[PDB]
Amino acid sequence: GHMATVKKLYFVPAGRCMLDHSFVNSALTPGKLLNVPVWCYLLETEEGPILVDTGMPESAVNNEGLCNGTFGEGQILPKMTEEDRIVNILKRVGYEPDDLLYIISSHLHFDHAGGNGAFTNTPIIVQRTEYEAALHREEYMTECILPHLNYKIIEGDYEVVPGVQLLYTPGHSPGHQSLFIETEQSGSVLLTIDASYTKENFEDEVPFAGFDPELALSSIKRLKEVVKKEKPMIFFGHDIEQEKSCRVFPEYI
Ligand SMILES: [Zn+2]
Ligand SMILES: [Zn+2]
Repeated sequence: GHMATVKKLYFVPAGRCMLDHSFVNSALTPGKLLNVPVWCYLLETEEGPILVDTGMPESAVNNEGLCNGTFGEGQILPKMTEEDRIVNILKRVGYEPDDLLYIISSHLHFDHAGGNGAFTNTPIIVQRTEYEAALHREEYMTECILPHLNYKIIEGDYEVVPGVQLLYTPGHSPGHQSLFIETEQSGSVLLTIDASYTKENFEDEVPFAGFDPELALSSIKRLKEVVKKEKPMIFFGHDIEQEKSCRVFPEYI
């Protein structure tokens, strides 16, 4: 109870998503799709296992056309098989939903909270501003904001357990949050999540898809201050190049 660090941080592939390249660089003219990774993260901690995000909804399985009839039509195409349903991922890894200590929702976009309905008992940690936006903004799916789950609504920065900190990073979505994790093997790790899809969104401040790009920039600024102080390893949300060098399950950091 001694532990200031998490035992293991796993990067867990949870399917993929086609995004128009204008999502990763808002200046690009639409018309080329990128097959970007979708992630969830598994933390093995002294208090129990913690899952960060829950993949895509069952409606996306074998259904690349999910975003027909919406703003995302032809620009967002989920790449999800039956194997990528979060319960299946978890079962292969070694867990059932009720085994988890917490779920952390970085935000409620379909590629992060599609699986939330699987977890009916586990507290789901989500920002108030994200929860309230999800009750109306139309980039949100029904599946991402089911009414009777055990939500643990928080406001701003928050310590989940020792070694697991949430950093409020709104802009990509109204209540987006990133993670700062201290691991036994690696020390300080910053999971930007979608506060930057790619390394150039972060380092070069290349604009990318978001609810409020001005806020997204300030959140990036704030992360840069944390980086200056902590010098962490930094992992981006939907980065095909960085993915190439990521250690992924069963490897951990
Ligand atoms: Zn998102
Ligand atoms: Zn995302």
